[PDB]
Amino acid sequence: SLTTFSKTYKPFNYPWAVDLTVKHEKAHWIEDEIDLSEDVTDWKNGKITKVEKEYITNILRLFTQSDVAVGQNYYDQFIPLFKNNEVRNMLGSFAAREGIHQRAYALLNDTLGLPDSEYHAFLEYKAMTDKIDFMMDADPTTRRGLGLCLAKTVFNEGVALFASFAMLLNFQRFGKMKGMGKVVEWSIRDESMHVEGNAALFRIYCQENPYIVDNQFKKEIYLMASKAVELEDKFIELAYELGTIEGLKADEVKQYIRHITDRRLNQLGLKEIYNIEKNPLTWLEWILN
Amino acid sequence: SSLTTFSKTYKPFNYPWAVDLTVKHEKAHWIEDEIDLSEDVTDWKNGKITKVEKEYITNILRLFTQSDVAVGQNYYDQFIPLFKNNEVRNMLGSFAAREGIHQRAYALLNDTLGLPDSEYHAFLEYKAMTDKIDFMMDADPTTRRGLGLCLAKTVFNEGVALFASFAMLLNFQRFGKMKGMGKVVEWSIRDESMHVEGNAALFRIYCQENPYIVDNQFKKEIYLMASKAVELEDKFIELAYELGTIEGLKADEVKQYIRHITDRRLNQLGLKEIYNIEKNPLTWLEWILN
Ligand SMILES: [Cl-]
Repeated sequence: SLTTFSKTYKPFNYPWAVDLTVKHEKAHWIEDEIDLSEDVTDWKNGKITKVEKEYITNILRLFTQSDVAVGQNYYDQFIPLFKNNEVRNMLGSFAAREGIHQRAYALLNDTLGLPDSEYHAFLEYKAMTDKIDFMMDADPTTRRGLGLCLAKTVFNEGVALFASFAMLLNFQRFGKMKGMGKVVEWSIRDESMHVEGNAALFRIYCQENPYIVDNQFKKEIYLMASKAVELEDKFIELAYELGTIEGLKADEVKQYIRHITDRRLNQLGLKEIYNIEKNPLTWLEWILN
Repeated sequence: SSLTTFSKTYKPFNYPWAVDLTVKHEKAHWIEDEIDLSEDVTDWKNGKITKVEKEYITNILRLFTQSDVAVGQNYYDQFIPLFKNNEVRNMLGSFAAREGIHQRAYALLNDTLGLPDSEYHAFLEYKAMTDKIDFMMDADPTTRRGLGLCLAKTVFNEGVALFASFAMLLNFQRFGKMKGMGKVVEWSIRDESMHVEGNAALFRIYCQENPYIVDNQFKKEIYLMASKAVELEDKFIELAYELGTIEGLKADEVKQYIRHITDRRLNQLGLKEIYNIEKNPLTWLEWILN
């Protein structure tokens, strides 16, 4: 099973986990390899407006002040229980990659000379995130609760902060802040693989423990998806209080968040609940693949 | 606050050396698919590798693939659950992920050389002695004292254990043979050297933060770990040289090399040397490890 130490390296019980780990290691990147020189001149020489600067400043402050505990759910919920070698090394590889993201955002903060502060426009989004997480009452000690923890991680990595990612990518859409866009783009490429792995693990985990997939179990996951959309909606509401974004309207970001939330439910093996046919931000589709 | 408490903010760092070492460790990232093994295949088929040299490599690789099947076990089950400090945890998690690349690299060597699987190899007594010692060791990370000893033990596992087989595998590229395999071993040791540096630094910091665990009996248990590590490599060397001789490599200098780096690891843990081998006996191996 997923929860037992491997007897030998081969044959693989979960070959897809090896293949995805190999693909994830090939996408390895480090924060120091990204050219930020043009972002600095973009920032100093008035190419970034005063309102665009507050958006970037407040989003990066939200990034550096949230999810400070890198890989917490990998190290404390999934890795202790999934002892199978190929699955454990997948999860360990995902968790290590999250550390690169945290260093990348810290290097963006410092390269742009952003001042330290505890306050930003999105404190209500962070507090709403912590409240939602407290009410989920994530219990990995039961087979049923571990399944729900896996589904929750798919929304954390595949929906949470994606509204902020679209806003940061709005700059590289027009040739501005391209180094920051590369950080976000490669972060999204990582999270897409993490979502793919955690969702596949979720589907396999439900087959191996079929008595956890009850009528309320599925309903609780649909609630998770709708709570993630409600959370991203709150981010969008707070973000547009700062001013407008060139070529990007609040209503279409909310539709894009609903579109990718339906993708995550499909990846978990559940049905769509918003039925947004096309992603309204087609300039992003290359980065979302 | 301490090594065992979650960080409140990312910066300032409580343990900046751990971030710096993680950054340096991630810059050394490599994947098994990037090493060229084509010339190792021709070396193997076209008689450049003698019958005795094939038995050395075949048996060592079988020992590698059949042991440490659970990658990062001590990281994931002993240290990461307890070291909650962000920068230290991400360091250990980064080390643990890198061990998965080593396992895939050695499996790729096996498959590229078309080596047959069987369960028997020449070092079964060495592996059994290793597993017996660890099983009758009581690795106990749940106590303040035992966690320090767990850290010292990992430093000998990663910095001493199997280094005799590493010298034998690296002896081939010295003569222009099995160079792709040589890269695998060399890049694996470059990783392990960083893991040893981090785990040893963590051990020293952990002893400062829990100073009352450092008694006479505590150090004696660590010095025994060192002497048992040398005894294990000694059994490996005795078993390996029963297969024949190695061109340019004598058993006694391999035994001196193991005693030399065992003293290096004790110094890295902050303890005193017990073998006093002044110079590295294998100057060609220190050079390729830079
Ligand atoms: Cl249960």
